[PDB]
Amino acid sequence: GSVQIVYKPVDLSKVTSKCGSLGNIHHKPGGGQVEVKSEKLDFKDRVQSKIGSLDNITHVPGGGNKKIETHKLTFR
Amino acid sequence: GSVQIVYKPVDLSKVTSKCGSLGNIHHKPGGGQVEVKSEKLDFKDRVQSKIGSLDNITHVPGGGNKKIETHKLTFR
Amino acid sequence: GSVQIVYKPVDLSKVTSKCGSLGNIHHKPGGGQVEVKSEKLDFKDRVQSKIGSLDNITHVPGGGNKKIETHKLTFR
Amino acid sequence: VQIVYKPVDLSKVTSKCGSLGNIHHKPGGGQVEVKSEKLDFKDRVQSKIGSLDNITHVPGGGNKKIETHKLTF
Amino acid sequence: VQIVYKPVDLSKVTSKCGSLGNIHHKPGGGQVEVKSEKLDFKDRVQSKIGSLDNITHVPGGGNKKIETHKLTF
Amino acid sequence: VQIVYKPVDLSKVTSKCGSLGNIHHKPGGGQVEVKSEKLDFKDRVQSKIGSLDNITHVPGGGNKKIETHKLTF
Amino acid sequence: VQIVYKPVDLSKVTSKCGSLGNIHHKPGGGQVEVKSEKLDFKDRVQSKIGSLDNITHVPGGGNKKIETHKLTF
Amino acid sequence: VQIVYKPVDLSKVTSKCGSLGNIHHKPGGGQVEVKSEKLDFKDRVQSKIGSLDNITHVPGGGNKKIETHKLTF
Amino acid sequence: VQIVYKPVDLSKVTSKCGSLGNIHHKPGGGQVEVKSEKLDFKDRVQSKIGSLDNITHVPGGGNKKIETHKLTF
Amino acid sequence: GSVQIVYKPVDLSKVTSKCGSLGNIHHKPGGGQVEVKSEKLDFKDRVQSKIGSLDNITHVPGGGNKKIETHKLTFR
Amino acid sequence: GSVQIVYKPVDLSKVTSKCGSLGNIHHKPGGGQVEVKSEKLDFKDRVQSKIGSLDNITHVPGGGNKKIETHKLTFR
Amino acid sequence: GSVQIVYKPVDLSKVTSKCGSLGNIHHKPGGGQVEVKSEKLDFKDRVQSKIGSLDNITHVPGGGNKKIETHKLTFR
Repeated sequence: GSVQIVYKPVDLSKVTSKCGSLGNIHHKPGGGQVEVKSEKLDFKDRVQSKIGSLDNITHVPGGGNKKIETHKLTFR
Repeated sequence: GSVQIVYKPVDLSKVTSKCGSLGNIHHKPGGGQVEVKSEKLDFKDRVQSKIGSLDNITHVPGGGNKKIETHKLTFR
Repeated sequence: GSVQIVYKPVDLSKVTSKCGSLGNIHHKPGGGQVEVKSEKLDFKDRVQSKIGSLDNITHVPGGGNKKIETHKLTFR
Repeated sequence: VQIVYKPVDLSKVTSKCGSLGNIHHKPGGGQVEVKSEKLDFKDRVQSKIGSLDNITHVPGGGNKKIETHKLTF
Repeated sequence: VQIVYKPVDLSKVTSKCGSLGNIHHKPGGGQVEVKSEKLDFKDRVQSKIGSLDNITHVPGGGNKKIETHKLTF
Repeated sequence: VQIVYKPVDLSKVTSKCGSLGNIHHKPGGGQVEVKSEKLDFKDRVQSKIGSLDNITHVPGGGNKKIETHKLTF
Repeated sequence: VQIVYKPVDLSKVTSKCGSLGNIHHKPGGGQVEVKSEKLDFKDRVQSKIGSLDNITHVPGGGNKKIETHKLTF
Repeated sequence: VQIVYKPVDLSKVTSKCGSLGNIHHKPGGGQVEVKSEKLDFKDRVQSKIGSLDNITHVPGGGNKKIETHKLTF
Repeated sequence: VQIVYKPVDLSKVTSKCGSLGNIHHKPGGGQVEVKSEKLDFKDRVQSKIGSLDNITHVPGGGNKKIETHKLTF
Repeated sequence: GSVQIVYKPVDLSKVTSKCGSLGNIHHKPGGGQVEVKSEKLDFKDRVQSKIGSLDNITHVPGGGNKKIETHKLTFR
Repeated sequence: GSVQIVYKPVDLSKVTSKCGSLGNIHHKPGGGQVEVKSEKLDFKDRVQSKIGSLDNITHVPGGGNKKIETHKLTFR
Repeated sequence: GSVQIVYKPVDLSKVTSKCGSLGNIHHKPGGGQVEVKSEKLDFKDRVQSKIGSLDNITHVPGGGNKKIETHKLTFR
C-alpha cells in the first residue's frame, strides 16, 4: 500500500595529507635504436603501431586526495 | 496508495593537503633513433601510427584534491 | 495517488590545498632522429600519423581542486 | 664504387658533481650554549657555534669530447 | 664495390660525485653546552660547538670520450 | 663486393662515488655538556663538541672511454 | 614596711618568616622549547614554561605578648 | 620588713621559618625540549616545563610570651 | 626581715624550621627531551618536565613561653 | 772613589677582586646584665674601664684590595 | 769623587674591584643592662670610663681599594 | 765633588671600583638601661666618661679608593 522512504546519509569525512616536501623527482626515458624493414605496412582496423615512440606522464599533485560518492534511489 | 520520499543526503568533508614544497620536478624524455622502410605504408580504418613521436604531460597541481559527488532519483 | 518528494541534499566542504611553494618545474623533451621510407603512403578514414611529433602539456595550477556535483530527478 | 660515410652519434656525457638532490628536511632545532668570563682567539682560529654551514668546492667535474671523422680515397 | 660506414653510438658517460640524493631528515635537536672562566685559542685552532656542518670537495669527477672513425679503400 | 661496417654502441660508463642515497633519519638528539675553569688550544688543535659535521672528498671518480673504429680494404 | 616593685623587661620577640636572606645568584640561563601543531587547555589548567616563579604565602607568623603586673597591699 | 621584687627578663623568643639563608648559586642552565602534534589538558592539570619555581607557605611560626608577676604581703 | 625576689631570665626560645642554610651550588645543567604525537591530561594530573621546583610548607614551628613569678608572705 | 747608583724598580701589578654579590650581612651584638658594687672606683694612670659597653665595627668594602709600597735610598 | 744617582721607580698597577651588589647590611647592637654602685668614682690620669656606651662604625665603601706609596732619598 | 741627582718616579694606575648597587644599609643601635651611683664623682686630667653614650658613624662612599703618595728628598 502506501510508501514512506526516508533517505538521510550523513558523512563527516576528513580526507587529508600533510606532505612536508616532494623532492627532485626526475623523469628521463630514452628511446635506443629501432628499425623496421618490409614490403608493406598494411593496417586494416583499429591498429595501434607505436614504433620507437615514447608516451610520458609526469603527474605530481601536492595532494591527490580523491573522493567519489555516488547515490541513487528508484521506484516504479 | 500515497508516496512520501524525504531525501536529505548530508556531507561535511574536508578534502585537503598542507603541502610544504614541490621541488625541482624535471621531465626530459629523449627519442633515440627510429627507422621504417617499405614499398608501402597503407592505413585503412582507425589506424594510429606513432613513429618516433613523444607525448609529454607535466601536471603539477599544488593540490589536485578532486571531489566527485553524484545523485539520481527516478519514479514511474 | 498523492506524491510528496522533499529533496534537500546538503554539502558543507573545504576542498583546499595550502601549498607552500612550487619549484623549478622543467619540461624539456628531445625528438632524436627519425627516418620513414616507401614508394607510397596511403591513409584512409580516421587514420592518425604522428611521425617525429612532440605533444607537450605543462600544467601547474596553484590549486586544481576540481569539484563536480551532478544531480538528476525524473518522474512519469 | 661508393663510400657511404654516415656515423651516428646520440651520446650523452654528464658531470653531476657537488651537493645535488639532497632533501635536508628541518636541520637545526637543538639548543647550543657557551658561558665564560673570557673568550680569546688570536691566529688562524676558525670557530663555529650552532651554525648549519653547508659549503661545497668543485674545482673538478670537467668534461672532454674528441672525435676525428677522417675519410680518404 | 661499396663500403657502408655507419657506426652508431648511443653511449651514456656519467660522473656522479660529491653528496647526492641523501635525505637528512631532522639533523640536530640535541642540547649542547660549554661552561668556563676562559676559552683561549692561539694557532690554527678549529673549534666547533653543536654545528651541523656539511663541507664537501670534488677535485675529481672528470669524463673523457675520445673517438676515431678512419676508413680507407 | 661490399663491406657493411655498422658497429652499435649502447654502453653505460658510470662513476657513482662520494656519499650517495643515505637516509640519515634524525641524527643527533643527545645531550652534550662541558664544564671547566680553562680550555686552551695552541697549535693545530681540532676540537668538536656535539657537532654532526658530515664531510666528503672525491679527488677520484674519473671516466675514460676511447674507441678507434678503423677500417681498411 | 616598704615594697620595691621594679621588674625589668628587656625581652625581644621575633617572627622571621617567608623567604629571607636567600642569595639566588643567577637563576635561569637554560634553554626551554615546546613544539606542537595544537596546544589546548580548558579547565583549571595551570601551565608554566621556563618561568622562574618565586612565590610566598605567610598567613601565620603572628606574635603575642601578655604581662599582668598586679600588686596588692 | 621589706620586699624587693625585681625580676629581670632578658629573653629572646624567635620563630625562623619558611626558606632562610639558602644560597641557590646558578639554578637552571640545562636544555629542556618537548615536541608533539597535540598537547591537550582538561581538568585541574598542573603542567611545568623547565620552570625554576620556589613556592613557599608558612601558616605557622607563631610566638606567645605570657607573664604574671604577682606579689602580696 | 626581708624577701629579695630577683629571678633572672636569660632564655633563648627558638624554632628554626623549614628550608635553612642550604648551599645549592649549580642545580640543573642536565638535558631533558620529550617527543610524541599526543600528550593528554584529563583529571588532577601533575606533570613536570625538567623543572627544579623547590617547595616548603611550615604550618608548625610555634613557640610558647609562660611564667608565673608569684610571691606571698 | 766615584759612585753611580741606578734605581729602576718596575712594577706591573693587577691587584683585583670580582665579587658578584655580598649578602645580608647582619651585625647584632647584645649586652646581657652587668653589675658593679664597691666602696670606690679609683683609677690612677692609663686605666680603661669598659663596664657593659659594646664597641662595634661593620666594615664591608665592595673591594678592600690594599697595596702598600715603601721605598728608601741613602748615602753619606 | 763624583756621585750620579738615577732614581726612576716605575709603577703600573690596576687596583680594582668589579663588585656586582652590596646587600641588606644591617647593624643593630643592643646595650642590655648596666649598674655601677660606690661611695666614689675617682679618675686621676688618662682614665677612659665607658659605662654602658655603644661605639658603632658602619663603613660600606663601594670600593676601598687603598694604595699607599712612599719614597725617600737622603744624602750627607 | 760633582753631584747629579735625577729623580723621575713614574706611576700610571687605575684605582677603581665598578660597584653595581649599594643596598638597604641600616644602622640602628639601642642603648638599653644604665645606672651609675656614688656620694661623689671626681675626674682630673685627660679623663673620658661615656656613660650611656652612643657614637654612630654611617659612611657609605660610592667609591672610597684612597691613594696616598708621599715623597721626600734631603741633602747636606
